[PDB]
Amino acid sequence: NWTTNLTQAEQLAQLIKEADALVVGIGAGMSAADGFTYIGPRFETAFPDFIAKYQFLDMLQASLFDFEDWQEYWAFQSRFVALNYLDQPVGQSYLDLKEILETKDYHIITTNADNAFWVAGYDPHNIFHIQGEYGLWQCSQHCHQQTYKDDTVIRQMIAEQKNMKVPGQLIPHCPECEAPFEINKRNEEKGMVEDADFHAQKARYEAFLSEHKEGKVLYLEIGVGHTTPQFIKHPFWKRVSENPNALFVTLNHKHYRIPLSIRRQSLELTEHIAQLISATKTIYQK
Ligand SMILES: Nc1ncnc2c1ncn2[C@@H]1O[C@H](COP(=O)(O)OP(=O)(O)OC[C@H]2O[C@@H](O)[C@H](O)[C@@H]2O)[C@@H](O)[C@H]1O
Ligand SMILES: [Zn+2]
Repeated sequence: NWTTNLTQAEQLAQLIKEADALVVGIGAGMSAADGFTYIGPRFETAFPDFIAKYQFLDMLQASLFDFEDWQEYWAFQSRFVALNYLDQPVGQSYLDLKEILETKDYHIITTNADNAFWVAGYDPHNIFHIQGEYGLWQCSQHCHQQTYKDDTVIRQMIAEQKNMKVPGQLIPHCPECEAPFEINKRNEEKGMVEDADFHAQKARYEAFLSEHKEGKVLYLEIGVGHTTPQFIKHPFWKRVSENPNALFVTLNHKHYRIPLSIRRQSLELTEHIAQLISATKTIYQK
């Protein structure tokens, strides 16, 4: 029953059913599993200019690169936003997970910044985008705590750029301090602009955690790696340690070693996320 000869999907379906509540942590693996990849042909097709000039290995690296000027920054990012936010289609695993979660008390924290939850029709009140969203902008000097958006300008930038540069007059500027806008993204050194909406999401997430300090709480970690373990992986480990009745279930095709404190409360499921979620949904629905 509630315990870490069944298939991975059978084991997952049963735990979800049995859980009092689910705390679901989603990282880049879930998007990669639906084909929203950041290395290979998807990246090569979309950015052959930038790859030819900078020898970028992957789209994450390129999205973090300190470009020479804001004209180049916005040429790259406008296209990046269109690929992963304006025009990214619905992923089947986001739809399959949503159906499973419909019958459960749950909350989601995600380090992903793509459109995946929105095109899959999730209630925004149930999701905490701790790393911001590609569709949003912030003052590059973080001069005040407000995010902005303007998809029309993004499309202008895609249309008007040439030679990896947006025309200067199209670069958007913070109305308070006139610094250029940048993507709402968390820097290690400078942090992230966290506006009223961000704090509302955080408070909802913290509320849910406060309500589920006890009981059969399933901490379900999907496609979370080592890139930024401080947001999901490590906090989950700690929650599971602090509640002896919690379980830690990680959906990941690579092995990340689990702390000694929670070895007996942990389960690693290595099946390809898309396949696993699909098979789990099928079982869970019978
Ligand atoms: N099909 C799959 N099935 C199962 N696991 C998978 C699959 N595809 C990828 N994974 C796993 O998903 C994980 C992705 O890890 P990272 O690339 O570290 O992604 P993430 O944990 O989300 O960290 C990314 C960090 O950088 C920022 O872009 C982002 O905002 C976040 O803070 C890896 O452990 C990988 O093994
Ligand atoms: Zn400003």
